Amino acid sequence: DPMVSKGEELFTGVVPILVELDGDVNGHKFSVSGEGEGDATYGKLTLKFICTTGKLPVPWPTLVTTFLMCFARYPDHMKQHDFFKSAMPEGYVQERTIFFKDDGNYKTRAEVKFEGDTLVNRIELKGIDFKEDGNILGHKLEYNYNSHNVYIMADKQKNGIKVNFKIRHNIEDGSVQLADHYQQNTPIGDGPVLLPDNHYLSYQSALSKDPNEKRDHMVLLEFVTAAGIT
Repeated sequence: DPMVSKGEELFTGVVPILVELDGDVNGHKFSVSGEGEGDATYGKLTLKFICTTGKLPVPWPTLVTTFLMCFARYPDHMKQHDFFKSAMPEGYVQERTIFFKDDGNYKTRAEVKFEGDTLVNRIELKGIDFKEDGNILGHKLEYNYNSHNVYIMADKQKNGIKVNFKIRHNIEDGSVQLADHYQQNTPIGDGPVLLPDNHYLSYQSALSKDPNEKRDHMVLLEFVTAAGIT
């Protein structure tokens, strides 16, 4: 299939990644840079993020979903369902609203596209209505991450997809903070894209620290596999 061939051929080996995020949460401004690599053959991403403005004023876990679904491993039987790769190299726009239960929300806009050989994820984030003392601005979330299916459906009238899912972040008191995600992706280019049947991506995420790193940061290891169309 000369289509399955094209965007797909961009992902066959290890692809370097750049992530840039500009954040304003309740007027707490901040900027994050990340670097790493993805290997979609294995559903594999390795990234390290650095707050380049000082202290990150939110918990690192709350940013994980925001900081690359083009690197999902789609099984061979499912390659016709891979919207994300099909949009490349021109890329796609990923928008979210993330509602933190009993606390504020994030609204995000990203552009995910190639810049030469580098896959780049440029992000703007605004958070509003947070409790200065809640789980988020109060830093009460644990530095870990649960696995989670992500459900994708076509959005044919926007020539894109909608994604919907809940993340539960462990709180330090043993309870959970729900973060309910509403997401929309739309290609940047005028060309055809693959519009998928309903399926999901299974995410596993592992958060760690670089022992030699003194800035505020996060090392993120994600494995991501498409399923649900047997």
